[PDB]
Amino acid sequence: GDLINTVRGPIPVSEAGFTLTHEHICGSSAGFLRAWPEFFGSRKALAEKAVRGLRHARAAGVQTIVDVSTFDIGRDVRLLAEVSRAADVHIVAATGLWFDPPLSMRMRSVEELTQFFLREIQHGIEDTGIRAGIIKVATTGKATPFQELVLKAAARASLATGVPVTTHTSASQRDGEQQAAIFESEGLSPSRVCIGHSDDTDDLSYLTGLAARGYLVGLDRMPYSAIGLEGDASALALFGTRSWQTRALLIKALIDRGYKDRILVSHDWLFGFSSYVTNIMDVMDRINPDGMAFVPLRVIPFLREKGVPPETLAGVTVANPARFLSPT
Ligand SMILES: CCOP(=O)(OCC)Oc1ccc(OC)cc1
Ligand SMILES: [Co+2]
Ligand SMILES: [Fe+2]
Repeated sequence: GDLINTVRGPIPVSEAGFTLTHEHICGSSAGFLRAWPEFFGSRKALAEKAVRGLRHARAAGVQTIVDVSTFDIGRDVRLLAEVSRAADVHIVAATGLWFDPPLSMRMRSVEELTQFFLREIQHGIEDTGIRAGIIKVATTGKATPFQELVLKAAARASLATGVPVTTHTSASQRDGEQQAAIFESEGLSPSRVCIGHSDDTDDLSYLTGLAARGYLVGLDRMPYSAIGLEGDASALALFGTRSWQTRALLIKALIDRGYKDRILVSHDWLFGFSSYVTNIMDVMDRINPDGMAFVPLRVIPFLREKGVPPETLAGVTVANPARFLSPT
């Protein structure tokens, strides 16, 4: 009955199945894939890599990914539709703004940003008719003045459409608390919101405080670890020095504290990555050759072997994303 928009059109919520709620086909910048496709070898090479990766995920049981690339992450919805079709994996596209908005966005009011998010949800992205099914926002510490506007615009767009909001945080700085305060100031329900990158911290006081208020807690960087690459400063800064098992333990922790229905799990993976240092994709591909199959192949069995019931693991990977993505 309930439906969600994907880059291939509407699908029943019940067909979303096992869903990775924070992912990227390509982490880039607005206009960049059009201006400089050779950065990625070629657009064709990038697509082929993405198709191989999504087929691998699919083989491991993933049926849907939420590509949370916004305009300023250089989201290319035609690319998403091409790879979704070829790999037979659903892709939900995003509106919103990450932390690299250009001046044409940064100069905008809350009202104007709301119109833009609404356009991408209700009308379509660019000239494609593909509708966003999620709204992505970001802070990296205390919100900038502009980021405050973005979070308010995200709340308003969500209220008008029922589409959920998902966030990038600096989890070590506990951004989720201010994000929550801003969302609530606009009257947005916490159940419409996922506070992302929350597995970047082991601060369970912070995480359970959010979960208790009804927020979804995005444990979405599972394979991120620069353990063994301490010589690579850019890898250390991005990936951290905590193991995937450490990250995965937070899923169990929240389940053990009663919060199984408030957890979303993902990788924050990608198949191309131009917004960071050159060759970062090769480093990442070495850290996690499994890509977006890492959660089903490593994390879910790890949790099972720690005694998490199959029903609970299905609730986390199927029921929670379905409830979150269903327009409400
Ligand atoms: C690794 C994925 O997370 P990120 O927010 O990218 C979204 C596509 O990563 C960053 C990208 C650029 C940065 O510049 C300082 C920092 C993080
Ligand atoms: Co992010
Ligand atoms: Fe991301």
